[PDB]
Amino acid sequence: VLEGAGPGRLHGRLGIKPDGQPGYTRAPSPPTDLSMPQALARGGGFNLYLSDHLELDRTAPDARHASCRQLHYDLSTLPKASVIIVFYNEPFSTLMRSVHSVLNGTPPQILEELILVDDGSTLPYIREDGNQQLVEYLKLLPAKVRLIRNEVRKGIVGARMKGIRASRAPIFAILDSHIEVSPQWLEPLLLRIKEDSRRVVMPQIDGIDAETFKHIAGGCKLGFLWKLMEHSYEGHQTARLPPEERQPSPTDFQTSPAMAGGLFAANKAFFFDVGAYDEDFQFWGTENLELSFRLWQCGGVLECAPCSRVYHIFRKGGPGDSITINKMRTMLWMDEYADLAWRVIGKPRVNYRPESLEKRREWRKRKGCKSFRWFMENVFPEGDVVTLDDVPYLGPLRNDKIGMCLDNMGWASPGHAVGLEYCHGGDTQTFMFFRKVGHVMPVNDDEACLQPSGRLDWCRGTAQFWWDFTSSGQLMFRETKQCLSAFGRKLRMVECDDTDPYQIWSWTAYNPPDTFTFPSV
Ligand SMILES: O=c1ccn([C@@H]2O[C@H](COP(=O)(O)OP(=O)(O)O)[C@@H](O)[C@H]2O)c(=O)[nH]1
Ligand SMILES: [Mn+2]
Repeated sequence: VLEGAGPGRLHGRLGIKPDGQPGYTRAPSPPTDLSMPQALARGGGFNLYLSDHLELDRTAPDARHASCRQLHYDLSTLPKASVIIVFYNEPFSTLMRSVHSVLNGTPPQILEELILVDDGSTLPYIREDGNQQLVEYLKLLPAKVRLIRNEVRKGIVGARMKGIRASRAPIFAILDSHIEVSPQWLEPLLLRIKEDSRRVVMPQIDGIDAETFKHIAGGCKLGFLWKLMEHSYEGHQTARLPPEERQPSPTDFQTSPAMAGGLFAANKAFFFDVGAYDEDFQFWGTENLELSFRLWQCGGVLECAPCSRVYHIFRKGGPGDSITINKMRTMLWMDEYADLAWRVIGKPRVNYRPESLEKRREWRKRKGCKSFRWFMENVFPEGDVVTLDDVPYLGPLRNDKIGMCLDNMGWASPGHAVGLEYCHGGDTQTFMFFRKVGHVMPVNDDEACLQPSGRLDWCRGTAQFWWDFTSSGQLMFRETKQCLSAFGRKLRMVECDDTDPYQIWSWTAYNPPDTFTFPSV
């Protein structure tokens, strides 16, 4: 039951005790002699001295465009929804604030429940063998709110699964454990899925500083890099969209090849029929790109909602064998393109659970999921590699005259010079070519682009990174029409003369198979 309800306290006044004083004892203002690096250290990314001093009913600004406030929903016609917050060792202030923001900002008749999932927390206030601070504080919240636990820590997929299974409503929404909503955040999501159950709709994300906690606005279309992480459409990538979509209205829903994180809503039935999540994914990793490829390919639709805004606390501080498994398993959905991605993350040989993954290959064909080439040709044709014929060359860039190859000289990360070293055949000495934008990059970072300076730097789809690889073997920078020379084991730009053997290179052609055979375990 809701006691004292009203605008901004849609579920009533939360956290009050029998005697009327609040059930949370807020903290004093952070000390004046307060070293920010130590505070983010002891807070796991946040300034917890401040969060503990801020109110759990903190009032946030409306990050929604003005046109979003001019819409009217009918809360009787909308399907109830289960919000699912999953947390591992989230502090009390941030966690309880996220919950307050949801209950205060979600009409109760469209919020079936609010499920808090303990993914094996090891803190006294969240542990069943300790303070019991969380358990006792929950008794001061609506009945909608129920806690459930994982015996041990199962990770992102494992805990969202425990949470989604427990839901009751037709629709479930997933929220982080360190967030604040803007008003009317859930109404747009319910309305969009009511009209088509196949749609997974995600809110657009604003920020909360992890040092000052100032609210900050934020950015819909998202692609992916061949290192297998989401990547917001670069400027030259929106320029390929149709004109009618290059600059979309701030109230319209627009699609997205990928989802950035795990803040989305979906119909529980459709979600379970479209594959749900790969429960052999380990801890935190590439689940976002494997749920995104699978959704689109198996008759789904992914779009963001500019009228559905949620604030998130991006951190400023703090396994490894897990992120490479999640990536190999994501390649199932990439078909022949998995060769390229496999090479970019370093030809990794791991135990990707080949048994369960073959039962995901069976499931994939039983549903008749569309190919990854379908994906690239119809969902992400703005990308730079829509077919593997767009990667004409992958291998060493060798200069026969001096008998040396290029070398990232250690790392592929942007911002450091390239060198000429004796050829040894390792990935450090392998480079790829993207022809749609003329990018000479190290195979291990498709965000790193060679420049006439001889230095790698961040890739931009522009003329300052465009290279032509001529048929004589030259690396001609398009804007100056000068060619690259290895003279004196130094890299300088010179006049183009196909008779100059110091500027003529050899680059391995890239003709991968039509099917990718996974690397043995
Ligand atoms: O084992 C885990 C890993 C993550 N999460 C939650 O999943 C969400 C996304 O993870 P997080 O934001 O911590 O990842 P990050 O971006 O910090 O690496 C957050 O609400 C986490 O608390 C969780 O409950 N258990
Ligand atoms: Mn987060």
